[PDB]
Amino acid sequence: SVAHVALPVPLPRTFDYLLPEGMAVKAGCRVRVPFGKQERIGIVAAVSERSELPLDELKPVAEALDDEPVFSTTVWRLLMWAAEYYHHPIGDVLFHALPVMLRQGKPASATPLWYWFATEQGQVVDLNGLKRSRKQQQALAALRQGKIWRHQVGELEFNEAALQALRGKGLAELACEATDWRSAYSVAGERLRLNTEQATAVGAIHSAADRFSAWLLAGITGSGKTEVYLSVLENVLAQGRQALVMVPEIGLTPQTIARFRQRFNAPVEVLHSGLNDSERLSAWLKAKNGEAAIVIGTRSSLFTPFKDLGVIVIDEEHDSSYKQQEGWRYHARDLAVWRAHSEQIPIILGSATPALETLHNVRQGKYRQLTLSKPAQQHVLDLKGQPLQAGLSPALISRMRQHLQADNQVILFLNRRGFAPALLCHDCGWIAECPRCDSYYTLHQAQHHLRCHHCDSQRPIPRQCPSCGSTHLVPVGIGTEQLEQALAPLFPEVPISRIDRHLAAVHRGGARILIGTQMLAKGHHFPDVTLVSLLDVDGALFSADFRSAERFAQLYTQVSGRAGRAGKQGEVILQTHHPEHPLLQTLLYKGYDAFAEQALAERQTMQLPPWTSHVLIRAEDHNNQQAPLFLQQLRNLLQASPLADEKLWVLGPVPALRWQILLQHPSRVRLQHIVSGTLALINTLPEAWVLDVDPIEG
Ligand SMILES: Nc1ncnc2c1ncn2[C@@H]1O[C@H](COP(=O)(O)OP(=O)(O)O)[C@@H](O)[C@H]1O
Ligand SMILES: [Zn+2]
Ligand SMILES: [Zn+2]
Repeated sequence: SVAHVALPVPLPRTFDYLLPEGMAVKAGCRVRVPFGKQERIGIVAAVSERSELPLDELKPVAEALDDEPVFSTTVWRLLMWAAEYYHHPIGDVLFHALPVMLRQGKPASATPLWYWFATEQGQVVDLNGLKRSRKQQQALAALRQGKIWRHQVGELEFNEAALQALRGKGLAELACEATDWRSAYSVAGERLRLNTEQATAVGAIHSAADRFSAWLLAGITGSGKTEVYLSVLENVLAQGRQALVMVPEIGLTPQTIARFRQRFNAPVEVLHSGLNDSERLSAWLKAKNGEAAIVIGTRSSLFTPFKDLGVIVIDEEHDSSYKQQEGWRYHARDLAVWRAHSEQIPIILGSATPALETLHNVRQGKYRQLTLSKPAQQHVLDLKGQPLQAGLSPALISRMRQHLQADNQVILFLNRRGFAPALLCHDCGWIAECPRCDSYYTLHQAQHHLRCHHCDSQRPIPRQCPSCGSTHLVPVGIGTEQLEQALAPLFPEVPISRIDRHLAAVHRGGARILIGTQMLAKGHHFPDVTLVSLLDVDGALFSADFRSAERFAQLYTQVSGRAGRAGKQGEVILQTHHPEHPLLQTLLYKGYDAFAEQALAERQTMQLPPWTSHVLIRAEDHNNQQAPLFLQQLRNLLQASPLADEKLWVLGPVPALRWQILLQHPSRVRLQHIVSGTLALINTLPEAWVLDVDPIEG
């Protein structure tokens, strides 16, 4: 009688409509409803016999677009929970989970694809006639060889006009075409690749395959993590169940795709960024109907429906790209784990450098670890008192030339762009710390001051180091200053190129300097690189962002096993003003896992994630000012709201690395409800504003 309908609007509620008699429609189905004078597509959240709004103002539902729900029960429950946890409007959440074509109210069914083909006559006709009809002979000559899809005519030189003219002469016609892989699926033969550790990992996952279990597959690069994924998948597909494989945004390489395609005598569906809406819907349907054995995709592939999902694999579990930074700011990994729990299936998280969140979860009961085991010389250069050219010390340049004149490649790594730096003395290594809290000052040269972020303290930029008297105070964490402009005159006629995602000149080998700011794609290798230098180690060690050391440790550990693998002797050089920094020392001589153990214990002392939960609230006001006051009002509304516990820790209005406030709490659930209540009632009108649960900051 009454349908509670969700719309793709920035409002956290459902609009009511009347259900005319005869119109069958459950929750999870799409509807066409009136909205003002115009018309809108919506989703039925709930169907009640009851009454909610003024009954007379209730307009009826214009059309029921789906007979059956477009989300499954567990996926539906997942999205309901995600909306509650991320505090994002239920309508936007639900519509974001659907393909574009289904958002627009089109049928949830596979569109037929049509082709032109040469008729019986067109195959034999004297090619002496069309020799005066312009494009039609070219159109038919192509048709002689094979069919031509309609969505490909635009890539050719003859058009639909040339083809429809052949149609009228009876020489071309239009037709379209109509699938069970489980029968005739060969589990492959005993072929016996797996080693001891690999087989144990496969066995352990197999022995618990009929329930939920979150596994961390922790192994260094080359240990054969992918090989375990492939074997696990074989078992799952042997049960006639489907699989989802998630990779980072840059992970869908032709080599990776070919690897999966060749291993499985079963359909593999790849959700890459080049697909159009039809192709995406087609893939969505193939998965929903159980026709796709394996789906490979990136962050959004999490929302794909499955007739019978049997396993989830997330490769490069630590990658940032699993966190959506625009609109609905969900984390694909967490939601995937949630999805695995509700469906009661295994999820396998794979990384050579697992997130601290993940290692914490393993240390506690949450995840189970399966480990895989099975040279590169490293130098630490002291920048203190060194005359730099392009941020490069004499010692590094000396090593660089010895690699370049040997006709080899060199990679330099930097700290992206836009990040706000710390300030230190180039001569004695003094760092600007806040006097109140032991926290590094963030340098704001555009604002002419140093600002604390753990507390809120103002201090002007010193002209000289107060410790040693030197004027050579430098900003650390700046690499956007077009390094090539200084590298070209330092390295004459040597080609300079950027890695960050035509550039097949890298595969040519020879003397070359490569510049990167982010971690490299899986399988994507640089065999001609024999020297890797990590510039601005200080930017990572003295950042206001508490996760910078983690990201650096990951970057360092990745690139530590890519300096010309097996073939040539690789060299890793790090430049820093503090060579004997304890954290850095642990990383360099003990490895990532030991860094992680120490970093994790320091997170506990400082009461930081993953030991606590975080929620950010950002604001962007043109007014540069007043906006902090809006957050000041929101701070006070957050104070006395039921649930104080003298555990809730709120950072007052502090500018970002744009303004923000920070909420911290030992309990994830409690912090959710504190935000739930404070957002339920909002007092002053918002003109300035986003909400970020579990922020990765970067
Ligand atoms: N046991 C193996 N079988 C096949 N290929 C392997 C094996 N070990 C390593 N490789 C190759 O080395 C690269 C990285 O190893 P991979 O098996 O993907 O493990 P990981 O996922 O830990 O990097 C891949 O490109 C892969 O082709
Ligand atoms: Zn401070
Ligand atoms: Zn000094």
